[PDB]
Amino acid sequence: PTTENLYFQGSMNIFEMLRIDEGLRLKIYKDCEGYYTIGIGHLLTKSPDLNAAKSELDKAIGRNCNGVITKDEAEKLFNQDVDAAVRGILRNAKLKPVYDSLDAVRRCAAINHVFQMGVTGVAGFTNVLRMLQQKRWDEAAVNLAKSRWYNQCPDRAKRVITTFRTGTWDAYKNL
Ligand SMILES: C#C[C@@H](O)c1ccccc1
Repeated sequence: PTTENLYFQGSMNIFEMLRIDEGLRLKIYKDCEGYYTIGIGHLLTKSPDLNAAKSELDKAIGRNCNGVITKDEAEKLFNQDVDAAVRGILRNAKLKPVYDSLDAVRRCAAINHVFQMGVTGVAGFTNVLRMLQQKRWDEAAVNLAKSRWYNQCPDRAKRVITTFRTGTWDAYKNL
């Protein structure tokens, strides 16, 4: 690894990670599951009604957006969504002990998974959680690859799974 490569881990964090997995869009769009989304993976609603999604957007941003936001607004909403995912893990009696047992990079993958799926969805992955606590990284990754989360939308989930296998940032290199 070159001096520069050893620097790459100092450049990666949860925000850079989810920015790569979710992308950055300033106008309402439908995600791989057809749900209305904006900014950096902010799901607006599961409703098929774009009017509901615009309604949620104006609530979330606090102004009349008509389906469009700024980069700074995207970043603020993203920061809030990351904070909610971390808070959701830390207050949960099932997820917290597993999170605490993980190294820093796998902790980012855990916050990413919760950002994407929500607390109850993730907390239902009983086998994977046990595998992760037991440092069975290959098995955890194979099991995550059986999930509907990954299989319905592999490009958004694949790097998180690789990160659970390896505990490094390699999946985020060389975009
Ligand atoms: C299952 C799983 C992992 O994404 C995870 C592990 C610990 C806390 C939250 C999520």
